[PDB]
Amino acid sequence: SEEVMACLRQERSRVENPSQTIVNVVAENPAYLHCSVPPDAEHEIAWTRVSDGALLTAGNRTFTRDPRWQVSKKSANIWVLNLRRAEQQDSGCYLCEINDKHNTVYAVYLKVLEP
Ligand SMILES: *[C@@H]1O[C@H](CO)[C@@H](O)[C@H](O)[C@H]1NC(C)=O
Repeated sequence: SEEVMACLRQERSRVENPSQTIVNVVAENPAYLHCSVPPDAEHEIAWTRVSDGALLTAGNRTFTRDPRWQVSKKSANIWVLNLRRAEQQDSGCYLCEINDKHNTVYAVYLKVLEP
């Protein structure tokens, strides 16, 4: 597209993004955004909704008051942002930012489809 392209252009990293960069889901179903954490760097990650600049989570803790969001540790190097019930209003760009020395940013586009 170009919505998705402009979102991926916000990626700032030395290493190629090893997690999915495009997530399509059907509305009212769970979505899962994965972020790969450099294991020789400050392991702190925050999720950011680009549309309104909302800081959703900033590590193991949630900042948004929409209870459909949760952050979890899937593996030693992979964090998951769980969107419990995706709506058409949830489609758009999301940023995983790592407080490593180089300020690594990864970009994930969520597209929710409503039948
Ligand atoms: C993140 O959550 C896990 C549980 O999955 C916990 O074991 C770990 O200590 C937490 N880490 C931080 C940095 O808060």
